[PDB]
Amino acid sequence: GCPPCASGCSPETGEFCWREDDCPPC
Repeated sequence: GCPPCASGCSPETGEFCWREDDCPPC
């Protein structure tokens, strides 16, 4: 499943691209 406020992205560098539905909104 997708990780919260990550969804495959590279968080902690200005990336908050979260996934909808299966993932909680960031």
